[PDB]
Amino acid sequence: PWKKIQQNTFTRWCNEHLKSVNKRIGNLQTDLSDGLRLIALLEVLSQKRMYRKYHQRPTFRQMQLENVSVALEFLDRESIKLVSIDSKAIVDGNLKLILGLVWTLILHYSISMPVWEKKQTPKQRLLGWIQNKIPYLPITNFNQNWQDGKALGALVDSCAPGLCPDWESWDPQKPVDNAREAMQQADDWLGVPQVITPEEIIHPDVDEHSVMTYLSQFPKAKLKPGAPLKPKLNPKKARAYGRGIEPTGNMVKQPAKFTVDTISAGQGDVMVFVEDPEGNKEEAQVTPDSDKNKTYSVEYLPKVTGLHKVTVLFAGQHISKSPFEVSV
Repeated sequence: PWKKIQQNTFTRWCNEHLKSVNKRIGNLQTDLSDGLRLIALLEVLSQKRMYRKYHQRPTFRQMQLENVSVALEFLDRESIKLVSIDSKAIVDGNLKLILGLVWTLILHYSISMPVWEKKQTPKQRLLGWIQNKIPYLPITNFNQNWQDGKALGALVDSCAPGLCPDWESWDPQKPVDNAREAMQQADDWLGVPQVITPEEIIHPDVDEHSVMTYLSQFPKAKLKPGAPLKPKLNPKKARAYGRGIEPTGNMVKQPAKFTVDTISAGQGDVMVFVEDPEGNKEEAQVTPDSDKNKTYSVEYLPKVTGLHKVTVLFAGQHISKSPFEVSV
């Protein structure tokens, strides 16, 4: 069960790399046996070519042993220690050991070696990077924390705010739907392949290794252009209108009033300050027009003639077209 999901995930991980050289693994237990796909995988990961020649068409066990020998020799030279792995283990399809070999490659190339943006183990390093992205959830493991699918939503939206903006509101009783939504968005717009499936990652018997294999891809993730980002917080969705922010009309020593709409701007408070021609900055009176605070009435009193600059902020950030130039 934990090993079934692991086999699938490790297989998909191998395939994402092999795709670059037009190869693929159907069954991990058998398809590394002749050494050809193993060699190819190692070349992609290490970005080096095999220095020793090998059999291009191994048709019997002896030739397969000799091919794997080259691969294992290469691994020893790269200083990638292997846990109880000999040539026959691979050729004769010892699944538990073959899984160990793949994990060794995942751990080294996907988690340990890469540079991301202490005396730490790779696992601790990844856990720390993930936790830094998901500040509002206690991320202490690679199993139970991901079961309701919301953590995935948080991670993806954090990498590109607007992909899963409402993750915190997702129904926790719909784990598969949540995970699918988050993982498909990451796939489409962050380039993170679903080396594990939504159904697998939330499975109770899921293994930490399978989960780590998937999440290890996020540090390298990059946002594709044209991504349909609809961030929860969007100050630029907030808009101001009314005489008070129109370039002309406002009379000196007469109340200047306008409105601020924040219905689509998300969560935050409105703050407005006015700079007069002298440089004096005064805070304007802001008042909600109702219990739902969808709009705000703003009022200030221009006291001298000349150019006034009205800064309107939502969540501490300029709204659309702020600051507004107002001549008195």
